[PDB]
Amino acid sequence: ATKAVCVLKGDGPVQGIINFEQKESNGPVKVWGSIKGVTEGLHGFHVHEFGDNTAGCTSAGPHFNPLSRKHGGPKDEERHVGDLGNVTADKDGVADVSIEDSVISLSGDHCIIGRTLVVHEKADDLGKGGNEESTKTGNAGSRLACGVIGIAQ
Amino acid sequence: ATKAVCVLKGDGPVQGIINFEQKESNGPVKVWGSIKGVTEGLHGFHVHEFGDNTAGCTSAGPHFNPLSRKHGGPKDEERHVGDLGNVTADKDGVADVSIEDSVISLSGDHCIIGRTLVVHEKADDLGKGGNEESTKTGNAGSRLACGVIGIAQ
Ligand SMILES: COc1ccc(C)cc1N
Ligand SMILES: COc1ccc(C)cc1N
Ligand SMILES: [Cu+2]
Ligand SMILES: [Cu+2]
Ligand SMILES: [Zn+2]
Ligand SMILES: [Zn+2]
Repeated sequence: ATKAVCVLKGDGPVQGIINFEQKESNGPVKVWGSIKGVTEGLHGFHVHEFGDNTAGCTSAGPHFNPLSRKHGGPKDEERHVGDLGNVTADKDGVADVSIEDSVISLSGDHCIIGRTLVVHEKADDLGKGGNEESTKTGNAGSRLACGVIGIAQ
Repeated sequence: ATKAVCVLKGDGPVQGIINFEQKESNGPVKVWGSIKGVTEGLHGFHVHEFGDNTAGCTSAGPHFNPLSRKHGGPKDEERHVGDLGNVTADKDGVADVSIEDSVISLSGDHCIIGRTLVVHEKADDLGKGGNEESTKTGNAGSRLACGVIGIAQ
């Protein structure tokens, strides 16, 4: 298997460890881990284009979108490659993450290694919201924590 | 023209930003930036195998060494891919880095994107120190600061 890891850090503290595993390069990626320090409810969760955290999470740029599509949920055909939907945290501020995704990859042109994983202030409307912003960012608001996705042993 | 960046941080006061640029696939990579908060003198400077920072810089594992070579200096034929020698800090504790390397790459099987850059406590003896640890780690000692190498705009 190919494996990757991301350490998310932001003010709070928001702290997370997210694991990625892809048994075959034509197969889906299992994404799992825990994020603590966030508000109860949904928080947008995406892979962003650049693995640049020089000025913080803002340096990561837009959602990873190699196919030039509009924003969506992980279930939509019309989505960015980076669109991983929402993580949901409880009252204790903890979001337990267990995702399987068929569109991200840990090799080839959809590869997310060396790009930034970001957890957001607010819910991602999965592009089903009211406005145009829904179709770009899903109205998920500010970036609470991020880290660069690295190759793991 | 491929670009990458790394933000170095540790448990102490050691901070850096290092930029990478490769104009041509299989051309040389220009490595530049600044590191502050280190002692005056030489500090080992290497790409390590994993971009895993779960338990800090220790999680990065050994020097990146896909060709199974012994440790050396960047000017040696016998070197690890990750062997970038030393950065030298002044009395202000600041190390200005300007390197060109043709062994590292930002694409292909020598690719460093998603791996960890590490700045060390002590000098790298470039494998010529004449103990056995010269030929593995170069005796550069603890890891002062590190970060995952990310894709830049
Ligand atoms: C996303 O699913 C998973 C895959 C593998 C492991 C170890 C945990 C989870 N939740
Ligand atoms: C591209 O190379 C460089 C650019 C800017 C500075 C300050 C140093 C180097 N080496
Ligand atoms: Cu995002
Ligand atoms: Cu090292
Ligand atoms: Zn998106
Ligand atoms: Zn080495």
